[PDB]
Amino acid sequence: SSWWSHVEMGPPDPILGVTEAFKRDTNSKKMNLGVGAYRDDNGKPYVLNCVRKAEAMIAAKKMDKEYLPIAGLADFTRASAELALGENSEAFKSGRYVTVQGISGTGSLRVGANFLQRFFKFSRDVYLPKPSWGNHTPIFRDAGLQLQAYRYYDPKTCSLDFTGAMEDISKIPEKSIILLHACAHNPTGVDPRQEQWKELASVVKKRNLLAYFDMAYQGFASGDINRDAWALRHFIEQGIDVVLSQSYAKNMGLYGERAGAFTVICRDAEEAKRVESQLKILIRPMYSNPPMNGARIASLILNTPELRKEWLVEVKGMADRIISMRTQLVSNLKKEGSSHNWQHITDQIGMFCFTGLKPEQVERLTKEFSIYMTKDGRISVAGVASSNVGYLAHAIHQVTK
Amino acid sequence: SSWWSHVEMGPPDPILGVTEAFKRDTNSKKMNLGVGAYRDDNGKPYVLNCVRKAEAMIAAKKMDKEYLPIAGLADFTRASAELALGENSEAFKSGRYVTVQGISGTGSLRVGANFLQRFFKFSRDVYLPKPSWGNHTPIFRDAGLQLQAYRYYDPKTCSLDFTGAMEDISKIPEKSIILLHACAHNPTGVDPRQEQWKELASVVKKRNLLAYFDMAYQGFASGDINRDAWALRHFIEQGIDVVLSQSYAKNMGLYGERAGAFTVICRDAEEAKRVESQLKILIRPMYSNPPMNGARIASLILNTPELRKEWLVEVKGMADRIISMRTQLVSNLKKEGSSHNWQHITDQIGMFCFTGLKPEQVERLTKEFSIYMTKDGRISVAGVASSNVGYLAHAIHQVTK
Ligand SMILES: *Cc1c(COP(=O)(O)O)cnc(C)c1O
Ligand SMILES: *Cc1c(COP(=O)(O)O)cnc(C)c1O
Repeated sequence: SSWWSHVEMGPPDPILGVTEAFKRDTNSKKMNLGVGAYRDDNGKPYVLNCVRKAEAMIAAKKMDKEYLPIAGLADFTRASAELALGENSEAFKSGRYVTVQGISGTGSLRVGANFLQRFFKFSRDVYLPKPSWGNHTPIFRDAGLQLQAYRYYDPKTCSLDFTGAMEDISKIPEKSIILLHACAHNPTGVDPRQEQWKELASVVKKRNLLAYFDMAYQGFASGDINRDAWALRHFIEQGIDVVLSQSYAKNMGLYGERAGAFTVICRDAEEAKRVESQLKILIRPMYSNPPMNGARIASLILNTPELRKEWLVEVKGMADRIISMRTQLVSNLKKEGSSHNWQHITDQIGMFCFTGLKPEQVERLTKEFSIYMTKDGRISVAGVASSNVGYLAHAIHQVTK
Repeated sequence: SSWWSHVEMGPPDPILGVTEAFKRDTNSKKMNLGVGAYRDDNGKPYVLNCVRKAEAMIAAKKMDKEYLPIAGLADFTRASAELALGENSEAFKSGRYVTVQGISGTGSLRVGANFLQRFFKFSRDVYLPKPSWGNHTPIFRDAGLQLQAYRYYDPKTCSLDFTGAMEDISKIPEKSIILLHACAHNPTGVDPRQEQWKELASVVKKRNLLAYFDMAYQGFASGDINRDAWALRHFIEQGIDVVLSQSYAKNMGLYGERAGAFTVICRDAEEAKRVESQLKILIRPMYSNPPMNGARIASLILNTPELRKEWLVEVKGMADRIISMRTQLVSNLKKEGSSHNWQHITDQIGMFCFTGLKPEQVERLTKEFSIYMTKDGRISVAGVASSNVGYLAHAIHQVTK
């Protein structure tokens, strides 16, 4: 034996550690700001009503559990493309796209990474924003690509280093791969404004880079599915043929069901089919075919007018609660007599917020107020409720005064 | 742009090719023996009663859709290890195993392949039986391992080439990897008998090879979960610390839900925690966390005495039907006056049967009898029903007489 004696204990996960440490807390006051999923005003997981409705519909039909095609549920992939691209989008209407179901957003990103490793002969380099979601690194590295970075977040203003971004991108070698977060940047919450986006599109076009969009928060960011996909649609319209990963984890609250899709924009329908054949060859030896549950739910919702309609109301409802918490934290910090500038809290979008707090401060927060978050000053706004926003503002004020 | 112009259309799937021809056919006597899933006596997909019950139970509980841990549902992984190893297994009781949820058997196989590529310093060679399930090749190849083979099937007798298998295995360099089908060999249906298994274990032990078991048909093969896992259990008892992939796709009819597991037998519980850490690190960047539906269903069945009892009756029913079909086919052949030896049909186990028919005979069966199968003479026993076993016997006689 002794096959594994040399296998060492891997590094402990920080996110994991704050939740765990949060749990062993006795403060009734305590708060978990490291939670990566949406929570209602009561701090509870939220299953959408449109989701429960779709499940009752599925149940009623007494559906089989037979394998889906390698590429996934056709009603799902089509609807997914439609949601992303837009109903009257030329890319959509001509059928010059290829969409395959992936295991949520992460599985979709990996499939894409693997596809690029295999067929993107022009380069091995992937440029991630500084910083980006931690998983981005291993996804691409494991796939066999090299990681590079472009300036993005400005720690001085807790906003976008637009100038730094433009300078870096301008210098990226032609035909390199650039990863862009479609909206609700993770982990900062800092997104380019529509006008900066047009400028970014132009440089990307000029450098003839392959733009890879990570779209995990469509609709969940601003409450508007069209506005959330604006940037993506802009690049395509500018004639940039992107690659994209979509997640239904957050926008439909499908977390554990794992529904997502990977899309490639091709020159034509003919090319899309060639590309499609190769994606199938790639997926087979990965997991054979995708999990059916989440795809069935998502497909029902997107394809049934009445459910799609209720869905839009509910996503807006989630986006609104987050926006409300941001607004309330700022007002409450002001009311406390805080002299610092906290406008970044309201300028930021989505679930994550880069507070600008320093590590020793985060520490004071955990130690004396029972407020759990990562040492990078990142807080999950999902963890803030109307009932504790006051408490958090006070604590923050105390530690920063 | 023209990023994908050099992407060639991938080769067509012959199996799919067989199903499409089948579908076109207007002869009401047509048979599809190219089907890779269980079919009832009426030729329909079958969702187990215990599955319907578990589902209803889940709905009733209004469970959330929160992310499962990376390694999967703990209740599912424990129950999965228990099923494979046996309740009173030393490996199990001592907790010297590590089980992680995978995307059905395929995903689990791949996770394992990736784990070997990363940590199995001793060799890059994986020896597969001749022949093996088609997907085995690219699974190991995509993972970065080298493929080798050992003689397994004997076309002379449509049975095991024991002499050849033993000779090949005896020449495998120490510390190489050998893939073994736990039961219901895919695609021949030829499995070693107990005595043969004892000899094989002795050699694997002696040459100190890492045994990788693919267990996709536990309970489905003979209708007895204990008997089906006999060989895997025997290896472990002999002091061979194996690696194993389990699938619930067939035994539970979970197909599309993708419920499976990957297990590593370790020296001790300590070593298992280390290996588990490394498995989590590998999985995150693949798909983050596993699909919940299938696991929930499978856990409920295994962990609920009433449901479990019911499942055993149902899996037995499935296996029984298949054995009955093999039985009926053989007697009907004699009945038609087939002088030939068709004992292999009954000696073979599981879903697949290598008939020994030649390509030209297969063509005649398709062309003249509207009986669809692959040219290797492989038949899916699931496609045979009480209503058509007679016809098949008939057609076989005609083409071999
Ligand atoms: C959540 C998220 C994804 C997708 O997550 P899944 O649960 O795998 O769908 C992808 N990228 C980012 C940046 C995310 O925050
Ligand atoms: C079915 C099967 C598997 C697992 O298939 P999944 O649908 O991915 O669970 C693995 N190996 C063999 C030989 C099989 O026949």
